[PDB]
Amino acid sequence: DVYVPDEWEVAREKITMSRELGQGSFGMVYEGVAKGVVKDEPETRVAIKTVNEAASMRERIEFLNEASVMKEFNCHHVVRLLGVVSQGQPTLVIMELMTRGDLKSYLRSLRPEENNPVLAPPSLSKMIQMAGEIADGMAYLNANKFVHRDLAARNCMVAEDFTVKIGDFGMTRDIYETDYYRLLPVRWMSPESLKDGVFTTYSDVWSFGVVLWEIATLAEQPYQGLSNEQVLRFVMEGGLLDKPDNCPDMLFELMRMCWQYNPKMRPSFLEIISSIKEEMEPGFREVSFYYSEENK
Ligand SMILES: C[C@@]1(C(=O)Nc2ccc(F)nc2)CCCN1c1nc(Nc2cc(C3CC3)n[nH]2)c2cccn2n1
Repeated sequence: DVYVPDEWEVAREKITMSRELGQGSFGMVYEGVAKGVVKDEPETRVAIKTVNEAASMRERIEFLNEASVMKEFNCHHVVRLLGVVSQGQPTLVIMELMTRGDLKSYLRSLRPEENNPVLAPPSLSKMIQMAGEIADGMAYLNANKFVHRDLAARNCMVAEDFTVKIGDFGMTRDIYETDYYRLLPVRWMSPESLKDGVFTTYSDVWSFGVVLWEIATLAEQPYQGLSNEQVLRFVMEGGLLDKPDNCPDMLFELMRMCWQYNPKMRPSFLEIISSIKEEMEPGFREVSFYYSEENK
């Protein structure tokens, strides 16, 4: 209850709303341009989250406080919060623009459609690059004392230059209702989370393993031939996802490491990056949390 304006407050005149991106939790999200949000840059392509005209003051306050969690993060592999327009209406939250949408949407767009030629499935190098970027964003969140609880391809975003980042929170779907069971994302959950409802960085690692499986299958439904109730029993009884068709053993071995029944036996996000750092683009050493002074 109640929102206090801070240093993140940006004047309304600096914001220009253009094309629609999609429906958000509190209202329509638009793309556009912003002045003075990235230092003194006069024109930065941004994503603008809005609150619907018919919403109450409680809903506007809820939107601002929920979005304010992003203020604590400064990572190249996590979607950035750039500004907040709380003074007057429409209520706005300025975000970093990710032109290629969510990773699940991007992976499904790569699937072959009839007769016309198609691009070959993403190469191991391209899959490892995505893996290291997701793991870096997650290693940053864990170091900042956060547990994601909903790590999935649908909750990862793809930038113009194809860089994958940890997406904005609660901005999931609205076309992925099937990925949840009543509330909880059962097909992405660790055996311990399905048992006691407790989530840790170890359960986030389990979910990361499922993200790798999504990349290798081009966002197929995990445990496809099983219902939500069957998934619960299968995973809790020690069941695992099958090795995807044409998936290199190197990528599947990493999935198996994430899928260890004992949460303490799973590798950390830092341990995951360490095993694949040699395969990352040279630029990773300059932009990642892994190589920054913050990782100590
Ligand atoms: C606007 C919205 C979104 O916020 N997606 C989304 C999904 C998961 C996640 F983790 N973060 C954002 C809602 C549903 C569709 N969508 C979206 N967003 C895009 N881009 C986008 C969203 C954001 C944060 C402001 C929210 N930055 N950039 C985008 C590019 C191409 C298609 N889309 N579609």
